[PDB]
Amino acid sequence: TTTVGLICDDAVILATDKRASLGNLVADKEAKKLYKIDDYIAMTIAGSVGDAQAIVRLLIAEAKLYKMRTGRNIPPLACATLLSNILHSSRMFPFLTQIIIGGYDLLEGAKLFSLDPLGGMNEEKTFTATGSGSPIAYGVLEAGYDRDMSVEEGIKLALNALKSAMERDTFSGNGISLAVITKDGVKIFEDEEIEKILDSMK
Amino acid sequence: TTTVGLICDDAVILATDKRASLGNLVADKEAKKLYKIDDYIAMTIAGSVGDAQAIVRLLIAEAKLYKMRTGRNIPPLACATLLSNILHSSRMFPFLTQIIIGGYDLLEGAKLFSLDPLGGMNEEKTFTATGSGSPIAYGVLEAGYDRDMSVEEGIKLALNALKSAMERDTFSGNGISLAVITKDGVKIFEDEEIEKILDSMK
Amino acid sequence: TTTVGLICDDAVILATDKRASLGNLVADKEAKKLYKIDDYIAMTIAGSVGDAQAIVRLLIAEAKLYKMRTGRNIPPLACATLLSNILHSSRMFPFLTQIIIGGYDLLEGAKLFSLDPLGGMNEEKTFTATGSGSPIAYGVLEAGYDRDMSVEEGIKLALNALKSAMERDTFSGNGISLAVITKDGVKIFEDEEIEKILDSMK
Amino acid sequence: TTTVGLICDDAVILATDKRASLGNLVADKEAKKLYKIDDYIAMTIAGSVGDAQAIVRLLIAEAKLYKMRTGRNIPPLACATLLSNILHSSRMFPFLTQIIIGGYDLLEGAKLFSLDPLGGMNEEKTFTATGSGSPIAYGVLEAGYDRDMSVEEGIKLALNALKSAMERDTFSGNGISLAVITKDGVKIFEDEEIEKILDSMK
Amino acid sequence: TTTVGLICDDAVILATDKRASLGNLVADKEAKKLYKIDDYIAMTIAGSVGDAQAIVRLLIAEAKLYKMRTGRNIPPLACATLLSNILHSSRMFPFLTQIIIGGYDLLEGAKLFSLDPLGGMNEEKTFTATGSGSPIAYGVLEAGYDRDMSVEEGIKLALNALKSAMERDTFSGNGISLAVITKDGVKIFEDEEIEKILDSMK
Amino acid sequence: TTTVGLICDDAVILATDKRASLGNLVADKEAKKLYKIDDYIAMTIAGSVGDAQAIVRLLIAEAKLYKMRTGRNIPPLACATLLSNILHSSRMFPFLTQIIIGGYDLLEGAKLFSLDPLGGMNEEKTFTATGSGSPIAYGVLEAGYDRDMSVEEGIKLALNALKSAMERDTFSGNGISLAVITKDGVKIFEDEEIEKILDSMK
Amino acid sequence: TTTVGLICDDAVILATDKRASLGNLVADKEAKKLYKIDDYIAMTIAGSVGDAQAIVRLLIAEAKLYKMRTGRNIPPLACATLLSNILHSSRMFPFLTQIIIGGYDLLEGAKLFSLDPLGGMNEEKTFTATGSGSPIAYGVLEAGYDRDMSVEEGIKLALNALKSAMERDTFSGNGISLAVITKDGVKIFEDEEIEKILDSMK
Amino acid sequence: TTTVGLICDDAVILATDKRASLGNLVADKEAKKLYKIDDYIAMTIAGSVGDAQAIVRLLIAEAKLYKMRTGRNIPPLACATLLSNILHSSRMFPFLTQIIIGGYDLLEGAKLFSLDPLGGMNEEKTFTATGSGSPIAYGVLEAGYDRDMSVEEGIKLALNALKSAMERDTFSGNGISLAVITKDGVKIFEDEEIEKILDSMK
Amino acid sequence: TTTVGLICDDAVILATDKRASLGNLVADKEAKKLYKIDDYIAMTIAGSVGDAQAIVRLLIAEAKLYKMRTGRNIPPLACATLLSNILHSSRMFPFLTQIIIGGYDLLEGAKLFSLDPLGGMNEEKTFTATGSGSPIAYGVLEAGYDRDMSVEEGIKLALNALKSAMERDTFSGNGISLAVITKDGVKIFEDEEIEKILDSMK
Amino acid sequence: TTTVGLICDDAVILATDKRASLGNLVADKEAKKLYKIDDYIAMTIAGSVGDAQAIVRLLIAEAKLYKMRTGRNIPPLACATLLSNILHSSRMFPFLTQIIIGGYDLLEGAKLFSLDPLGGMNEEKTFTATGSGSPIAYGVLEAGYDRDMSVEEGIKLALNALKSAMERDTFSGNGISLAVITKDGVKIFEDEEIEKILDSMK
Repeated sequence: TTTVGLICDDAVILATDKRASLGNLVADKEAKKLYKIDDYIAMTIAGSVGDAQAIVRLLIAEAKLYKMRTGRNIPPLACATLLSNILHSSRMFPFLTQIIIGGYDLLEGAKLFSLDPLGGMNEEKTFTATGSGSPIAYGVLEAGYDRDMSVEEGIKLALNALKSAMERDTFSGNGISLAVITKDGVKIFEDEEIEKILDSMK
Repeated sequence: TTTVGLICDDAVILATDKRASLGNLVADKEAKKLYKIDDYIAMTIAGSVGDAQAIVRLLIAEAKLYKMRTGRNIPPLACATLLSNILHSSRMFPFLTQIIIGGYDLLEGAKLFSLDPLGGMNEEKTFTATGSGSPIAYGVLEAGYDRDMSVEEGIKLALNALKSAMERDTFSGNGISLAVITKDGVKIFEDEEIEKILDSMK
Repeated sequence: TTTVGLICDDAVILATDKRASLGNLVADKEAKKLYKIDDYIAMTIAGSVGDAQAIVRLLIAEAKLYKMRTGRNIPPLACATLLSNILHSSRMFPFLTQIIIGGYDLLEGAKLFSLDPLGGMNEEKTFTATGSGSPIAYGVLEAGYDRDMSVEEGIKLALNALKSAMERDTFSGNGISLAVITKDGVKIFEDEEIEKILDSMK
Repeated sequence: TTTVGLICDDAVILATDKRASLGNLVADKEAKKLYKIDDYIAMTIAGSVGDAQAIVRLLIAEAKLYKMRTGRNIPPLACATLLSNILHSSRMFPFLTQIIIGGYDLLEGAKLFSLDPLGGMNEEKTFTATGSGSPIAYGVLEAGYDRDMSVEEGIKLALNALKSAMERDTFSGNGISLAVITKDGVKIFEDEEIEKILDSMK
Repeated sequence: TTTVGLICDDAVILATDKRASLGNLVADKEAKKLYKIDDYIAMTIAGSVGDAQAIVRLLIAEAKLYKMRTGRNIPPLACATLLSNILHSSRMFPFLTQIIIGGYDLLEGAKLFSLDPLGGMNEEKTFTATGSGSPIAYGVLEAGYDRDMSVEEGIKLALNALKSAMERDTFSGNGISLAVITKDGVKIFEDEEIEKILDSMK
Repeated sequence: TTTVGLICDDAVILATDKRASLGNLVADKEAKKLYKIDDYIAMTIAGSVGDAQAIVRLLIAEAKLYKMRTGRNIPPLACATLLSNILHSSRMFPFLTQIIIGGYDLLEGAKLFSLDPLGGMNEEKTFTATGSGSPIAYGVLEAGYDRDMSVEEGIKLALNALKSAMERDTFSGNGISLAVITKDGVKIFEDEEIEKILDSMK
Repeated sequence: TTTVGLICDDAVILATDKRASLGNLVADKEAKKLYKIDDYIAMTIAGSVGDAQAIVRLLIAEAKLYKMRTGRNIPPLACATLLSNILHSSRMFPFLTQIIIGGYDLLEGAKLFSLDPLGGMNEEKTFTATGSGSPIAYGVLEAGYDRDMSVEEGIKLALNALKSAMERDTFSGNGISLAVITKDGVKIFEDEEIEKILDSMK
Repeated sequence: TTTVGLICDDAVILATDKRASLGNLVADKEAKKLYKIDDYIAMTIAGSVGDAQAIVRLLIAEAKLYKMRTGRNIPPLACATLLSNILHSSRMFPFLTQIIIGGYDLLEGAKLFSLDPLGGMNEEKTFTATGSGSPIAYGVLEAGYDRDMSVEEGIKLALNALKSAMERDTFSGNGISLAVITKDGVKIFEDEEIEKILDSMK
Repeated sequence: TTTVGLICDDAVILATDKRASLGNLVADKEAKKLYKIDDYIAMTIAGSVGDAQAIVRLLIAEAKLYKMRTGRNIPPLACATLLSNILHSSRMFPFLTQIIIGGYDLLEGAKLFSLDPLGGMNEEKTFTATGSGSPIAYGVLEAGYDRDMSVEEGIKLALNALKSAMERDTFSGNGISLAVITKDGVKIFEDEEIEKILDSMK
Repeated sequence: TTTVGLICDDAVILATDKRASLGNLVADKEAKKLYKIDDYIAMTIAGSVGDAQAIVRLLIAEAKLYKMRTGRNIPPLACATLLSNILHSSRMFPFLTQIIIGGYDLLEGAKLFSLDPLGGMNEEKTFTATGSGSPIAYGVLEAGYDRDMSVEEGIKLALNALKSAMERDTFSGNGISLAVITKDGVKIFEDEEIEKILDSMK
């Protein structure tokens, strides 16, 4: 339970922690928290699994539909304003969970949106992160981030948020996943190759 | 969480604080709290995000519709009386959130409306503010407001309220936004330019 | 319930509000909230009446005793750390309440101290206020206060903090009392004269 | 929150306190609490704003309707029994709020009705009041009232209740609105002229 | 439970309500609420009977003692500051009950002191009333009082407060007792004679 | 809230207390607690006003209807068993309120029915009372009643209960009204003539 | 649990109800609730037995002690004020129970006192009663009582209170005990002879 | 409420945030959170003010005491193991509050200590931090620290922990205080010179 | 209440514990916890018997139906994604209980899925387990498992988790049950034969 | 918080995990949980830090004193039954926390004692563990322990428990620490060397 989103020049970087946290017990030694909904968009779930779980499937299906009914791949800032709506439906109700959506706007460029359980949404121009061990990761960014950085200088800083949080949060910190959305697509990093990085790092 | 409205001569001014406040954690370094719904009206959200979030959208439509179904741009003191009703509906229900709406009536001139989560609505003739750190902001105005203080001496005083509150409230105070509605329109100030002012102040 | 304190040049100013408040009812149209313990130090009680009330008597005596036994009028920052200890003796216990002590140190000059019901103490180099109607007062000061504003520009600002709180708090604002401690003494303004100022103001 | 109703010879008097009360804060230096529904009837809310707020609107309508549907301007003692019912409707439900209606029945004359949030209704032959600061106002009336006290000795007495309450109730006491329903119509006093009275008084 | 105090020129007046209130039931058709401790001072008890009850006897003793050990009938403002302490002894403890003491100070003249169960003390320069139905009695005063109202205009106004509350309070209002302390002594009015006034009145 | 009913020979008597009770405050110096539904039957509400209030109207309408659809003035013991059902419909629900109905059944004669808010009903052949201040009234009866005490000895005994309870109950005892149903009709006593009796009494 | 006290010319009467009440069960077909402590004084307990039980014994001794220590049989209005203190001793503590003491003072005549478990005390000049079925008994007295009702018209009025209550209170009403304290002594009525009276009545 | 500590080669660094936090309101624009008790040791308080306030004084005394009674300046890890004890004395009790102490041991060298409100102690060989915004600050350290980072690379890093935490924490971030203890002494940095650093940085 | 699953080369293993635990009493010396739903998949419940019981049935039909409607034996990772759905429907509602599904995908091979009462789902590539005494079982696997192991070293380890749990858990551990799914089928081990193994083990 | 102890041939092994867990945050990357109290006994705390902390010191003292007072190094099972007693003294009191003591008795040999916060104690002949993630460690033991497993096979097992716990427990497992007591002494392993083992392991 720990995610990070940030814009660095061209596109947007997203990373999580493959750690499922069943009270005292470590339940999953590898649990996805990073999903690609559409060819230009993807997201990170934080918090109530079975809840976000559905919120993913109960959404991708609304994307890979809008794409069809009207060509354009659900423009991110539009697909987002669903979630803002989807959640808030369950305000009167019990809903819950965190969420970051990061995808490339057909035209308007890269976009990064943050999302609270109720339905609060904000476009994060700089960087944002969420999770059990968010404020740990946060501190990393708020003092290691510059408007420009790079394609490279992003995914580095990126890990190094998780690197701290993951070893300073009881609940986050088992394995790590990462994908980057850019104009031409979305790359899920197959674990093995991820690792390369912090090796070349410190 | 801190906003401000006041009538000053010609038109009406509004301001917020782009700070989002996830309990202990500062969550958004730039959260919009000031929205224009119609070419002649604008409002300010204080409180429950994803709640006030929807009430915006679930109100803007209603405008850029009334506008259409009947020419006159939803006269402000009518649109307001919608929220008094749009709110009160969820009294039996869990609604909540603050709100200031101001706009230049086709004819009756400038108008400024406070508003509570229940549905209580009041026309403010002078100046009113809302937000976690509002009572701070309040002192400012109620010892810095005259009946007729220029198109300038208002947006000055406006800031200064936030200046205070922002730096004397755990919850408010990260960046600032502002717009002034007047007969001929509604001006969203692009961050950069706001600044000039408190530079030209103290 | 709404007190202020501030250091303007020479010495330090103090101001209360003669308003006692019994839940709904207004109980005292004139309650002293400003007490002078020792010829060079004066203090303001805020909150739990008969609890503060004693902490007064149960202290003045300690002063006009120290003074005697060792000449030197209990230097302020030394009387204060008394309260820090006096209070914190009833930490285990149910003590409670607010308090501002401001005195002229024989030689160290002007001093201003803030105080919480536990024992938390702090020297205010600038200004501080306390009370049910505090964060109103506070908004006035934080944006109407300069390192060096006369003995005049201080008692003015002193009033306009109370002027705000008093008529933007349900609990502050029946009458006002004001005294100023300065090297040679401590003036307890006798109502009538106080009023002279907001007349000569706006 | 503090309203008064009383009968004096000819017709009936109503007066409020333009004071809004967000707990500690004072939220509206100027809030209407006296509404005229029908050309011959007028009412004063006391208590939950947005609840009362609607109950005005969700009633005025039924008035200027019954009026059209059957000539006669909804005779007061009948409109009232609506409320008795309109309220008791949300008995099974969370309704709430006080009220006083006073009107001149086409023929029966002056009438004045007390009203609790449940639906409890009682015609007041003499004088009645209600609101946060009601029992203050009361003492005044119960010892400043005689069967036949002129049109004048009415509205004089009236302010003087509010005069007491507004200045002995943490929650009442900011401004005062007054109107008088009499056979020929319903006079809403525009702030300025009202004051004239306590000038001519003591 | 509803007592009054007020300072009219010469000396000071005190009035009670001989009405005891055992919850639903009216338990005593005649319960003294006004007590003379010392030939120059007198007090009224409000609320917790068997508590105030002790606080009376547990005190008059203290007075007609100090009196002896040192001539000077225990000056009022000094006796009073006993209760300030007496009560606040049992803050740490479960104490409670209201109080008004009023005496003629050997020299300083007339005094009037209010007193809450914690121990909070204040001298009342004008008028002050305590008791289940106090807020009624108040309004009477706050709008029937002038600096210099005759020895007569005093006891007149004194009853008319209790006249009000006694018939607008479920707990007060079964009979009434009055005494006026003046330089030379303290007059307990023997029921029958009291009655006089409200008959020469209206 | 203190009503009485009792069968004295020919017919039946009912009496109330015009005293309304808003918690601490006495809110209505005259509140009708005795209603005549049909020319042969009358009732006395006790307790939840706004609730009983409806229950009178939402009933008389049934009476003067049955009365129409089939001549016979809805027999008492039959309208009674309505209530029994009427009430118990809202058992599943939140209903409440006390009740006594007494009428002259076309043939069966005089009737008297007790009634609790759930739906429990009993024919009282003797006498019965309900009201915040009932049990007092009761004692009067249970030791001032005989099978055959005249139409007179009836309404003498009837006041003298109230006499008691009205000055031994915090909640009852402001004004009194009385009506007697007998074969030929139902007598509402206009206050004035009522009094006549306790004058002729002791 | 139901007792009575009242003054009738010469002396003072006291009556109880031998009925014990273990919640649902009826636990003593015959329990004393009237105790003679001193040759000139007698008292009635209502409420927590084992508590009162003590308060009797832990008092009796104090009388038949003071007696010896100083000739005069503890004057009632003095012994009484013990209790006032004996109770208020366990205010800080969980003491509880009612009481009526009545005796003939060596010189001052007859005396009758009411007593609440806190320590609240009042001389009753007229008539008073207390206990589970007190308010019932009261009604009787409040309308069957006159300043000067014989030695007989007293003890008669007496039973008849109990008569009502004992047959209208779930908790009182099993057998009855009575005694009368008059100058020369205190008479304990042995059940049989008591009886005689209501045989001679109605 | 955000302190940090860390061991960099020679000696040890410590840093706070002069931000006090009365819940919603920011109470102190400059609250000391760093204290030097003895020429060779210094500590930081985080959390319960008036509790740790004491704990400081209530310890300083015992340092500059031990020192005398036996020359040697109270060795750090011996001073520490007082707190461990000075806290756990109030386990049975309501004590509370965080803490770091750090000094240069006579011979053993630089020492740093972590301390929880119970009495939890550990020696921190690397770096540690505490307070409302602690984990934010942590993150910084955990990915920005090396065993042997210059005296300089460590006061750099420290700020930046705070830089972070202070603007990612509703409760931290008003001003910054820093000191460094090393063999020869303890340097408290006077606000102005602190500043130099993040000017020469980013 | 203690199940296990893990993939070993070819296929997948499952095991339970035939113990049901009725609070303090052992209620079932043999309760099935392992269910085959379709010829190529098998699942294990843990926890709320009669809820899961249903979820078995209310599932085996949705299997052997899809199977018919479209040949393909409801592929595992889809069937599962029913349960991720079937559960969450009753998120809003009171649904609960553990679960592990695992069967041979037609083509994709061996699959293993965990599942929580809310409907979170996580494919396990290695091994996982659930139930009152899970973690005990866990510790065994996590330190006795290798990517390959074998068909044999599989079911050997598997028991050996249960051997621990069942003898270190108050709620697990009455007998064991075992089945393996592999491409061609799904063996349910008939008590007797299971045994063999820990005979040929330690 | 996850400790272990098991007897193996000659002597006794212990082990912990240097992980401290301030709720959600990891507060100590290395916190000591394994303590030597006497040259022949060693112990391991688990759980409540500053309490246990104390129970160590407030114990080691009692060791090396008995030592001196009477030569024989406090024999373990006697030492132990201190703690059974030292604990329970504060059952009446809030004590708490886990514990295992392990020492070579002068003659009887090797001893291993488990201990609960109330004071229960059991010597373990085989193996026992404790701390938040204890049972995980447990399952490793109960299935990897033989009566006679060398000095080596023990400490190998030992870590191996920890290996699971630490890697399946939210609150255990930041680094590890180890010590073996044996006739001639007590080896506290200094991190670096420990490591060697799981290198020569799997």
